[PDB]
Amino acid sequence: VDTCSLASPASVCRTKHLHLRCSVDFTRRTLTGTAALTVQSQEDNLRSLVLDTKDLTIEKVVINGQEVKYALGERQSYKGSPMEISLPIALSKNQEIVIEISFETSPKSSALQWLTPEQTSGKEHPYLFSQCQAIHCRAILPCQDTPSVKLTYTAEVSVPKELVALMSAIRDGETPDPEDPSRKIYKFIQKVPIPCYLIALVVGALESRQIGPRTLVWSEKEQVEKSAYEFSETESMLKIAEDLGGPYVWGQYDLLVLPPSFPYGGMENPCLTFVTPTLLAGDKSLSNVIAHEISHSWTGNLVTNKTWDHFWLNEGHTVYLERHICGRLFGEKFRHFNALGGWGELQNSVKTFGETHPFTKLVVDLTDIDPDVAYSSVPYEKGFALLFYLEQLLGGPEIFLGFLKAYVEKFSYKSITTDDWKDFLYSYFKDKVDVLNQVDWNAWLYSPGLPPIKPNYDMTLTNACIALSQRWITAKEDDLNSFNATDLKDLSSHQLNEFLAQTLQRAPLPLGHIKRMQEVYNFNAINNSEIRFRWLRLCIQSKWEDAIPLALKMATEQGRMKFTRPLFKDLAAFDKSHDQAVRTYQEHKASMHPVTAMLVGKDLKVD
Ligand SMILES: O=C(O)c1ccc(CN2C[C@@H]3C[C@H]2CN3Cc2ccc(Oc3ccc(-c4ncco4)cc3)cc2)cc1
Ligand SMILES: [Yb+3]
Ligand SMILES: [Yb+3]
Ligand SMILES: [Zn+2]
Repeated sequence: VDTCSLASPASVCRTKHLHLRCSVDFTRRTLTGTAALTVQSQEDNLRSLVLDTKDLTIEKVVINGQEVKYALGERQSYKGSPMEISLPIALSKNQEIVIEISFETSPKSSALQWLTPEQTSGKEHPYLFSQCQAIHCRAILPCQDTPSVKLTYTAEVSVPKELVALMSAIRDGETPDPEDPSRKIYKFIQKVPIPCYLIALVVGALESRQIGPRTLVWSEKEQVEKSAYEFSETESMLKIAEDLGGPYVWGQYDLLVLPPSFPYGGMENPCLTFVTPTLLAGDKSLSNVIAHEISHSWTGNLVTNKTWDHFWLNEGHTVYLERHICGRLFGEKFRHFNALGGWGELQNSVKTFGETHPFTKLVVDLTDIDPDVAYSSVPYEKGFALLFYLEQLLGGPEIFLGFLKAYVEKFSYKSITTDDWKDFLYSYFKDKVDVLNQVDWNAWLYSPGLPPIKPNYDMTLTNACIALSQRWITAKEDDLNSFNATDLKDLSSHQLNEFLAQTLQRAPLPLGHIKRMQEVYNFNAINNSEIRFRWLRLCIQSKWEDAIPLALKMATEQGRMKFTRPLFKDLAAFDKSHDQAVRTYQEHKASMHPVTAMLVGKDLKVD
């Protein structure tokens, strides 16, 4: 039972394939077309079925060439409206039928962001992108919007001829639209069964550059050169991921660099990973996000969470694989550095929510909870901490990686729960069950707050970060003159970021210390988004008014939620910038991504 879906469950019927034929209308801000669902009955005498929809206009439903009866139920807030379809003939078990639904999206679809030419790099063409995870696919097309169902898909997308369409699938050609010569049709094929949250579409003035044997980078022309360099390690990361998880089954691994309002660091859309342009640091330092998206090609896209309550399965194992890829490229001391940094991010999330908050549990109950509201570092970091703890308990990384590959092999093309994972862990490590029974499973999986045990971490690379952060925190006015630009000479960008994260955990610091830090280190000149974000939070929480325009500019010139949400919250919490934060949100709201707009509104208590 998936409590986030209003559709018939997988025990009643299952969508085997989607054939999508649609047209993108930038003047109306609508996607119009037909979603033809091949559905297999799982029951005898099946006469109706229910699909998820959200702000969709339904024109008609056709089965066997004839229009059928359908009804839309009352809207259930963020879940949308259930659509019940009356089948013309009762189905026996395993019988399949094709249901062609003619629909139109709303301009306010929570899955989409429609951009004006002014909101793009080129300024001459509009742009469109989707983001279906977790339950936004129902805001694009009628479907069983649950990761417990996997389907293949084909698509034909009509767009203005000057633009390019891409999807989370293999490109299958382009032609002039026969029905309209001012338009082009782009075709797509996804032969690997996927959960519908993995369906994705982008339409814009896109260009491509090859960066590897199975990888193109796509973006507007202005970003192509910088993106090709930034993500040049992609093929090397794919090779390591294949060694760790088994064959890469998806064919292509392309990257799309979105406009700055893209709400996440990345999204693992199969064949076409979507990434934020905030990764463009100029030195490949934020490449762990690519390693993370690559890892999802096994943990999440092949082995999928059965419901959103088990999302930690997707995230925890992916962070685990991501840290092994970066460890293979940069060394074991680096894997430990990132792992320890992750524990710190977990401390921050637990502190923010509170140690008894149900969103700090590894397995959550999302029945009447919007998954976008529950989203945090918890399933990533508490999930990673559990696996890292298990690796240490069970004999080390080589042994635990054997389990990871067997786990991916066992559950490929399936959707699983925490109980399925735990059962297989016990089966694989049957000769180590005495060790496994020492784990406080109830606390790890079902209890809020920090985990009951903290793993062992090598401190080699972290030591210099802690030492410099402690020098600043313990410094008095008479010690400020001792700081100098030479303090940073032996720190990598990763270490500078960690120094800032350690210091931010003890914020606020006195205003004089923050002014001195700018005087000696010139942090205002750093473009790296992670470093700049932590530095600006530190300035605002330490009440430096000079940082107000910089923080406001960062919060609005990009829309990655990891940065935008805490920046607006810190600005609303500083009396000097409170009104500015609220007014800036109000002025930008109508041109923001719909999910980001909703969440920033909730954070600021602005309805
Ligand atoms: O750095 C970054 O900015 C960054 C950000 C994002 C990404 C990738 N994403 C794509 C997008 C966000 C994440 C997953 N997608 C959305 C989503 C998925 C599931 C969900 O439902 C939940 C279920 C359980 C729990 C839960 N809470 C505690 C335990 O379990 C929490 C949410 C809600 C939203 C990569 C990088
Ligand atoms: Yb083909
Ligand atoms: Yb002193
Ligand atoms: Zn992820």
